Amino acid sequence: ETLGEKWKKRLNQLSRKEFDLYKKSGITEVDRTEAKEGLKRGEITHHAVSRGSAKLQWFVERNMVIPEGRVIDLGCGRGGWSYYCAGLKKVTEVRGYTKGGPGHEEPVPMSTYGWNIVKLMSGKDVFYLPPEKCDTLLCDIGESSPSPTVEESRTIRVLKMVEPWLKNNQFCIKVLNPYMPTVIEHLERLQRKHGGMLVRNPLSRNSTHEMYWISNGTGNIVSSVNMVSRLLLNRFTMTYRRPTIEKDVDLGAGTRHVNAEPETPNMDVIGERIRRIKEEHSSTWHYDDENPYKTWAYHGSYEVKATMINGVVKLLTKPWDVVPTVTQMAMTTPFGQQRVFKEKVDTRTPKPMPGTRKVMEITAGWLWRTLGRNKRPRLCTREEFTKKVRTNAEENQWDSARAAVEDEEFWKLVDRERELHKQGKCGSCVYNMMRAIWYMWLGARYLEFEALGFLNEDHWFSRENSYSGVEGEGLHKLGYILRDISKIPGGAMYADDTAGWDTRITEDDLHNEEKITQQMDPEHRQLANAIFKLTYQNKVVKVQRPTPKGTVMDIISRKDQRGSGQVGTYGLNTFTNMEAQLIRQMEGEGVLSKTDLENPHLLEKKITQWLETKGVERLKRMAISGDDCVVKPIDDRFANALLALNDMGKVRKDIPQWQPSKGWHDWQQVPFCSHHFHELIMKDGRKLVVPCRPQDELIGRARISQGAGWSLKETACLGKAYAQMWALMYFHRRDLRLASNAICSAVPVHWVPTSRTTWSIHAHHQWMTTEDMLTVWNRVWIEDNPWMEDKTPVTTWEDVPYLGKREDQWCGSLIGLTSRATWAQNILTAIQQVRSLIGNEEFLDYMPSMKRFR
RNA sequence: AGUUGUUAGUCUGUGUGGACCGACAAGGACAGUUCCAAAUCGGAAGCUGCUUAACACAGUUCUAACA
Ligand SMILES: *OP(=O)(O)OP(=O)(O)OC[C@H]1O[C@@H](n2cnc3c(=O)[nH]c(N)nc32)[C@H](O)[C@@H]1O
Ligand SMILES: [Mg+2]
Ligand SMILES: [Zn+2]
Ligand SMILES: [Zn+2]
Repeated sequence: ETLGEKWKKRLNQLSRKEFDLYKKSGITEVDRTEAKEGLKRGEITHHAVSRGSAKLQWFVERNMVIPEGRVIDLGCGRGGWSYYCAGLKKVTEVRGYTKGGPGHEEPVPMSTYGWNIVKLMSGKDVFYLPPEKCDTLLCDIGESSPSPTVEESRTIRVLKMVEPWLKNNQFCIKVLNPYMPTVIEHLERLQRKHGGMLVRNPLSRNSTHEMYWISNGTGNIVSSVNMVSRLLLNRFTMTYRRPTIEKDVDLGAGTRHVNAEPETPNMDVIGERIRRIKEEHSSTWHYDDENPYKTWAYHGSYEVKATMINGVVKLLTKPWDVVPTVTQMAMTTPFGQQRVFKEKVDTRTPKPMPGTRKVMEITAGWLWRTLGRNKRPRLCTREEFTKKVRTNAEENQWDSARAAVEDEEFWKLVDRERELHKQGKCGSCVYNMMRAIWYMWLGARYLEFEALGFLNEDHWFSRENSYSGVEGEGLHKLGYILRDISKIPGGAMYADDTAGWDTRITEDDLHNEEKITQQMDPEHRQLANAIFKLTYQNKVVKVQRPTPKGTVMDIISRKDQRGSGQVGTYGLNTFTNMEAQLIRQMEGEGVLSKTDLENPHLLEKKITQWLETKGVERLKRMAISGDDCVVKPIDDRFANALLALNDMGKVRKDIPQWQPSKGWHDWQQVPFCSHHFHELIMKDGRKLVVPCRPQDELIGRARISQGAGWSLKETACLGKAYAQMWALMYFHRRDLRLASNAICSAVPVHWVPTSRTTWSIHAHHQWMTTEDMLTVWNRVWIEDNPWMEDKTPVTTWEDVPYLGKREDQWCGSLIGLTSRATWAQNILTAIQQVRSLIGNEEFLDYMPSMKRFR
């Protein structure tokens, strides 16, 4: 009696809930709720048809099977495997076959990336098929039954049918029941004939002993079968473990043209960088050929080594241990990194139409002329960069940066590279996507700062100067900016997000952002042109990648797709967004039609006049920051001006490509910088405007102390910083104010907060002091607030207003539940516990600041 | 394998429709006197001293078990 059948019988002797829980013990699962909803609604993009997509992705990622050439899918069913395989590099045609009909699944015609090369046929049983020549053969046929002999016979039938297909080609066949002696003998004969191994997918439910026979990979069948069987047996009596969760597979959209995907790099521009990278790592450099990069270039790879809850906060915010999102925030590996790269960065946006490029050029020229009506560009200096680094104004490894700045050979390296830039070549300007390496990277950043740092150090995109940007405001002013927008006559307030803004920057966008050089001086212009044309339009990137033989860093390159970690990313993103929404408003007002977009030479007098007359006005109906936009057009035709927006390649997120945009009317609901804004009324009758966000996110981000040092002296100070931020910006949430008072009461008063709380450009970090928080609140919201005419100070933490209970609950509070009530009443005990744990330092009771404990 | 459904009760929304209103407050929540609401009284309507409906349609209301 083999082990497998023993497992089968033991399983067959289970009960209802015992079965329901044992089938999900220690397996990984895919959150299909979003996909289920989307498919139910009727979307045609960005969605896996079933869970077959992730199941095959697990194989494809680890190079167990490498789909290539023509892919034949047998038993495609809904089409998960076929649609996933349509979006790989070497694949060129996918044919899926299935029985279909009553009691069977049918293909779901969709338009994910690569749909134009996929043909799915129904009403064809594969068993009576005249097998053809296939370069990849995927088979996912099988029907599980309690009877083991029936499954055995079914398995033999499947293997017999599938054998005449395998003619030295990549394959992945599903074997439902591999623990039977004749099944095993047949598998061994097949392996001897064709090679390949037998492996278990970890996404497969626990109820089944299914495995997959795959081409790339060798091993012993019986040993692996026994290994899986023993795993099932030990999971039988193993304590229930909740199933690990994995994010669903994204699949892009649009037709795929394989003949236009590969990129031809300007080797004479990046050759020096590539050569230096090769020389530094010459022991392991090797042109791997299994590279999955479709739209980027590939140049090589080298081996490399592959590379916590805050105690105090978690000890004081217990009731949220059960909220799902709070934990889910806490949960960068090369597998996840590669998935992110494959489904987000590795696309190719179609070229704009002939008229659209002309429109974009005209708009960019006018916009750069208008932005520079007062200020003039200037070179930054070494001392400015030094000061900015020293003040520590997206990581924590700043001390090494400061040491590099204060060193001297570093500046010699920078000078050498700068002379190279003046010549017209770039040697060591290459950036990652995760100490000589440190100095080269920091020097590249410094040169970019020197050339394009005036876009921040002179506030080129402040609200006063740019008419749209919100640089230099901070959170406590975006609300008033939105309110002042809403008073302007017009339609709704559309905040249409864009999917992966960085990765949708056409070449023309860079060519237009380059126009700022037309206003500098030649000594500056040489350096700026060097930056633009040698490290923005020809970028060389390193990226990790896992392979059966460890982790290798790939070196790739591309010409579009502004890298997210460059100086001047914010400024140029804001500029592109401003001109994009300007064009969208242009179309919305009828000046720009389809015919105008299509003709190669649209007359520019019309656009010139429209801009010169109304551009400044239409620029005041917006609030822009990076990819975040809010726009209030004159009439609601704006919601249907999607030709210009989609043609430029800026496709909106989570909405079909042509469904008109949905705009709000209550400005207190329009999202902006991941916040919305509430208008409070104090007892004095003078109104405040405050930020707000689903407080699960706030608590989560408070419980994810990230490299702040394990030192209790440091985690406590980080918690204090978070609490003071809560008291200063989110004082109007009952849970947040209560928890903030608790934390600030359970940390010694003399300790100084460190380890900055947020990375957003919209935080001036007023909470990072040691002062009477009431005074800082007064300074932030009363004295230094341009929108508060009556400067009468607030004297105690009781005149400070609160959100209405309805809105407070609606934004994710926990008032009205029993656990929160008990926590609120017992908060003194938890404070005492933290005080005892800390030591014997001074503690001020901030709880009496509420009328609860007074 | 992928897919994954019924049954009964309960919370929304709407309509039909006489189909509700006010005062009040036990108690709870909240910590900004800020909100819930039993029980009671008063009125309103219906069928004669008693009642505050019932049904319909839809849910990612919740519950509870069955394929
Ligand atoms: O993961 P999946 O293959 O979808 O599980 P299935 O529900 O399809 O069942 C497969 C396999 O599991 C056994 N089984 C199903 N339902 C069961 C039950 O209620 N109680 C027991 N003890 N076993 C059960 C069945 O053998 C079937 O072949
Ligand atoms: Mg099943
Ligand atoms: Zn360089
Ligand atoms: Zn809110």
